Order: sequence, then structure tokens, then C-alpha cells
Amino acid sequence: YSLQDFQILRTLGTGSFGRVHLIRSRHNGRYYAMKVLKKEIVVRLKQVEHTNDERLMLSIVTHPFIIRMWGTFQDAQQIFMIMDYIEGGELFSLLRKSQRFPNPVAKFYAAEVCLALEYLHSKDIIYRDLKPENILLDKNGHIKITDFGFAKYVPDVTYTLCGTPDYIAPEVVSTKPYNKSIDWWSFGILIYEMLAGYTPFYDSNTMKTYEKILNAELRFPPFFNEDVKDLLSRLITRDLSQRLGNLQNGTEDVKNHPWFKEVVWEKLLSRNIETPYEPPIDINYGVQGEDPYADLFRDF
Repeated sequence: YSLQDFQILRTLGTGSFGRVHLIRSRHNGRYYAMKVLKKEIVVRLKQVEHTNDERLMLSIVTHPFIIRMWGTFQDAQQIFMIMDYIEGGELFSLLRKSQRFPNPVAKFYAAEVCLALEYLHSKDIIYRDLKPENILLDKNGHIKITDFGFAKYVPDVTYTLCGTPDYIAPEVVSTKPYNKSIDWWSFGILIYEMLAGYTPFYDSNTMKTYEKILNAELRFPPFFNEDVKDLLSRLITRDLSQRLGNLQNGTEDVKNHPWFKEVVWEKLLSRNIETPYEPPIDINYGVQGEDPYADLFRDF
């Protein structure tokens, strides 16, 4: 893969480390998104590691519902990340534009997220940053989990406290070692938000938030059907001996919850099912003097 192997079409957005672009392969006329990161910056911001670790993760994970990176490459001043081109937007803005989601819609999305989590987990890889913001929807309405900046290969336990305040689990707020089960806590919060419009322990200020998370009652809105109320009740628990996903049968207990009875995990996993919504219709790359950073962006 090379910069001449494609033809830039337009800027899709402006990241902190640089733009990203809409590109067409000039070999098969396929589309991708070029995420460009200026090395000069990545390092000014002491963000080298975080950047390489994402590339690795993306190199060792393949799933219908996990975004794909077909490759990288770099010139003398920035790295390039060729990635799936997702048409459809982010589950977050879809949510806000419609206050709350209804049981089945939420159920669908949860089901696909469950599947990718099942995968990641079966390889001792935990995600760690489950928000509606990192879930993108592609043209046909399916899901694509993005940003694997916080995913780590965790065979036993880990420590690093990261993620997003509301969707975070207790054992992380209070610096304890944790396995992949935090992912199930966050999963429960994603579901609560798709159905309520808000997170359960929200609070404009951070610590006030780590507070409730740590010491607050889980109260459900009335229209919540029992099932969801039960699932969320098992998912969003503070005691890991009872939290779904961390039990004798791992993912199976989540996949087998009543709330997911009419779900053929097999049909869904093949994208051979129907979707509840289909989304609708300087810059000097190539330069190459000396690169003081090469030593750090070698795998690219």
C-alpha cells in the first residue's frame, strides 16, 4: 500500500493529530478512510505508545462488528492508517437525535456489541472504552466498534485506570486489579443509556461521578421491562461474584439471558438478518526529508 495507490477525495474530519480523508483505491475503486497523524505532534503530546498499541490491536483482531485496518505506511512526517469507510454516523448522535431507544433497537445493538465483546474476550483482550460514541453504524445498519486505543491483552489482571467516567466500573475507580469483566459493567451502562437517555450515575462534575459509581443506588425508569431490569441488575453489580459475564460460563450467561431469547446469535453474526435502521446517502503528504522519529514509528 502506497500514497499513490489511492486518490484522496475529501476531508471527513479534523483529529487532534491531523485530518482523515475519504479515499478511493485506484486499483479496484474501493473506499477507505485515511487517518493521518503528524509524528511531530504525536510525540510533542507524549502519545507514541498509545498510537503503536492501537495499530497492533487492529492488526490482530478481525470481526464483522470490529472496524478493520487494511494497512499503514508513512512518509517523512506523518503516518497513514487505511481503514474501513463507515457511512452511517455514531450511535451517540443517533441517540441524542432520538432521545431514547426502544427495547428492541437497544436489544439489537446490544446483541451485536455482545458478539464482538465475546470475540475480544475469547482472546483475553478487553476493550475498556465502551461508549455510544465509539460505536459506528454502516450503511446497512450494522455495528462497527471503533477506537481500540485502550484495549489490552489481559490474561489475568491489570491496573491502568482509563475510560470514560460514567461508563467506568467501580473496581477501576478504586484502583483494584481487574479482568475483562469491567467490559460487562460498561456494557450494562451502554444499555441503560440507550433506554433512558442518560447514564445511571451521571453528574456534571467528575468526582461527584466517581462517587455515585462507587456509592449509589441503581434506580430504573418505569418503562423498563423486567428483563432489562434484571439483566442490568446483574450486569451493573459491584460484586464480581454475581456480575454476568464473569461467571462459570463466561459470555454464555449474557448471551443466554432472557432479554436475548429471540436472538439467533448465528444469523446476526453473519449479517444475514434485518436491521432496525439503515443510515442514508498544510497537506503535503509524501514529503520525505529526514525523520527524527522513524526510530519510533517503525511498525507503520
